Amino acid sequence: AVATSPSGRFLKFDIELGRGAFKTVYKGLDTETWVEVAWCELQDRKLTKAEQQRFKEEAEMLKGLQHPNIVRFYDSWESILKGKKCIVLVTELMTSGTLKTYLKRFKVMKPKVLRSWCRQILKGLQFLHTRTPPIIHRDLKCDNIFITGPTGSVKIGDLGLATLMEFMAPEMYYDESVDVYAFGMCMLEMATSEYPYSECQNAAQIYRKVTSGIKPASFNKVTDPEVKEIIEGCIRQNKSERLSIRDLLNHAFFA
Ligand SMILES: CCOC(=O)C1CCN(c2cc(C)c3c(OC)cc(OC)cc3n2)CC1
Repeated sequence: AVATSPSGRFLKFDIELGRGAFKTVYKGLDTETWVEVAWCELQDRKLTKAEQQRFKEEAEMLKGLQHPNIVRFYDSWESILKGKKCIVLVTELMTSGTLKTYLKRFKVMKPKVLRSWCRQILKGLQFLHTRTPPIIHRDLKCDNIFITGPTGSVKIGDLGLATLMEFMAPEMYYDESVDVYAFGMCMLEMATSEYPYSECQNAAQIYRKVTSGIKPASFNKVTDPEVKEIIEGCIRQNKSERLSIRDLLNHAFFA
């Protein structure tokens, strides 16, 4: 081990597992439960500013979260790794990758898989929203939903990342329904096996359509109507008109 949590509860090894542009993920270890864990270091190039406090309280609440469909959050602190002031988070290690990576590999999701996994995402979001205070992901997307295994379940990740900062809900040019729009677009990717708004060339062409509430071409490729019906009720332009997660979970398709 070349580094440790202030708590002494966690150990960093010198073995990189991923390299986002803004972060790095090492393999690490919970001395307490002897389970292998993820040691995420993200440059504070964000200059979080005295909003550091906001994260502290966010991060503290995130430790309080435990649910089958939320990747667990263990710890965070501020260190100076490299020359750069940065932030280290410690979170449950997910080995079997993302929904994004899964789609490519299999290149088509079986409608039975999609139901079970999407339901699970709803269940996760439901947990987050029913917290006090409510937690909004603000950033739900396919590469930060993680699977247990190819035959397994999903867990929403990149929870903390959400604070320190592309298709996002139209109104947003936060609140519970921003995540409903996200989920909708996720389920469309999961249904059409391809990325929403692929047709567009530049970001602005996407922003154009989103603003003027034009749906992605993907939308039409949706085979099953009952799914399409749902995705529809999700990516509705007016905040007010979109379904809630309750509405989606109480849906016939789901439970
Ligand atoms: C073979 C490829 O697989 C990998 O290496 C994975 C890379 C991404 N991983 C992460 C990363 C981050 C920043 C997370 C995070 O940030 C707040 C939160 C989180 O839930 C609370 C889970 C997270 N899980 C785990 C390992």
